[PDB]
Amino acid sequence: GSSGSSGSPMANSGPLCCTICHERLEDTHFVQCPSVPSHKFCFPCSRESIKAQGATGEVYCPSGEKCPLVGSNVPWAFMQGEIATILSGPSSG
Ligand SMILES: [Zn+2]
Ligand SMILES: [Zn+2]
Repeated sequence: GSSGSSGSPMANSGPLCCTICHERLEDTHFVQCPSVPSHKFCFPCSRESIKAQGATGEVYCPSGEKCPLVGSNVPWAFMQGEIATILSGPSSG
Protein backbone atom coordinates (compact mmCIF):
# COMPACT_ATOMS: atom_id res chain seq x y z
CA GLY A 1 0.00 0.00 0.00
CA SER A 2 1.49 3.29 1.19
CA SER A 3 5.25 2.79 0.98
CA GLY A 4 7.85 5.53 0.67
CA SER A 5 9.26 8.67 2.27
CA SER A 6 6.19 10.65 1.22
CA GLY A 7 3.35 9.55 3.48
CA SER A 8 3.01 6.88 6.16
CA PRO A 9 6.05 4.56 6.33
CA MET A 10 3.57 1.73 6.94
CA ALA A 11 0.48 0.25 5.29
CA ASN A 12 -3.10 -0.08 6.53
CA SER A 13 -2.49 -2.78 9.14
CA GLY A 14 -3.44 -3.24 12.78
CA PRO A 15 -6.65 -3.63 14.82
CA LEU A 16 -6.28 -0.41 16.80
CA CYS A 17 -5.64 3.02 15.27
CA CYS A 18 -5.36 6.71 16.13
CA THR A 19 -8.40 8.92 16.72
CA ILE A 20 -6.96 11.99 15.00
CA CYS A 21 -5.04 10.24 12.22
CA HIS A 22 -7.34 7.23 11.86
CA GLU A 23 -4.62 5.30 10.04
CA ARG A 24 -2.36 3.32 12.37
CA LEU A 25 -0.19 3.50 15.49
CA GLU A 26 3.53 2.68 15.47
CA ASP A 27 3.05 1.00 18.85
CA THR A 28 1.28 1.22 22.21
CA HIS A 29 3.71 4.09 22.77
CA PHE A 30 0.85 6.22 21.45
CA VAL A 31 -0.88 8.34 24.09
CA GLN A 32 -4.07 6.58 25.20
CA CYS A 33 -6.67 8.29 27.39
CA PRO A 34 -6.52 6.81 30.92
CA SER A 35 -10.30 7.16 31.01
CA VAL A 36 -11.44 6.97 27.38
CA PRO A 37 -10.69 3.69 25.57
CA SER A 38 -11.59 5.16 22.18
CA HIS A 39 -9.34 8.20 22.58
CA LYS A 40 -6.10 7.22 20.85
CA PHE A 41 -3.55 9.98 20.29
CA CYS A 42 -0.01 9.15 19.15
CA PHE A 43 3.16 11.16 19.73
CA PRO A 44 2.58 13.44 16.71
CA CYS A 45 -0.88 14.07 18.17
CA SER A 46 -0.37 14.79 21.88
CA ARG A 47 2.46 17.27 21.33
CA GLU A 48 0.36 19.63 19.20
CA SER A 49 -1.94 19.68 22.23
CA ILE A 50 0.88 20.13 24.74
CA LYS A 51 1.92 23.37 23.03
CA ALA A 52 -1.58 24.59 22.18
CA GLN A 53 -2.83 24.07 25.73
CA GLY A 54 0.34 24.81 27.68
CA ALA A 55 3.85 23.64 26.86
CA THR A 56 5.04 24.75 30.30
CA GLY A 57 1.63 24.72 31.97
CA GLU A 58 -1.02 22.01 32.20
CA VAL A 59 -2.15 19.98 29.19
CA TYR A 60 -5.60 18.36 29.13
CA CYS A 61 -6.79 15.64 26.75
CA PRO A 62 -5.52 16.34 23.21
CA SER A 63 -9.13 15.95 22.08
CA GLY A 64 -10.51 18.98 23.91
CA GLU A 65 -12.88 17.20 26.28
CA LYS A 66 -10.79 17.46 29.45
CA CYS A 67 -11.41 13.83 30.37
CA PRO A 68 -10.88 13.27 34.12
CA LEU A 69 -8.42 10.73 35.51
CA VAL A 70 -9.75 7.18 35.86
CA GLY A 71 -11.36 6.92 39.29
CA SER A 72 -9.91 10.30 40.24
CA ASN A 73 -11.89 13.53 39.90
CA VAL A 74 -8.97 15.43 38.37
CA PRO A 75 -7.85 15.97 34.76
CA TRP A 76 -4.55 14.44 33.66
CA ALA A 77 -1.90 16.96 32.63
CA PHE A 78 1.33 15.79 31.00
CA MET A 79 4.30 16.18 33.34
CA GLN A 80 7.55 17.95 32.46
CA GLY A 81 8.97 14.44 32.15
CA GLU A 82 6.75 13.05 29.41
CA ILE A 83 6.10 16.51 27.97
CA ALA A 84 9.65 16.16 26.65
CA THR A 85 9.60 12.41 26.02
CA ILE A 86 6.76 12.81 23.52
CA LEU A 87 7.95 16.15 22.15
CA SER A 88 11.40 14.82 21.24
CA GLY A 89 12.52 18.35 20.41
CA PRO A 90 11.69 21.57 22.29
CA SER A 91 13.32 23.76 19.64
CA SER A 92 11.13 24.53 16.62
CA GLY A 93 14.07 25.05 14.28
ZN1 LIG B 1 -2.34 10.45 15.68
ZN1 LIG C 1 -9.77 11.76 26.50
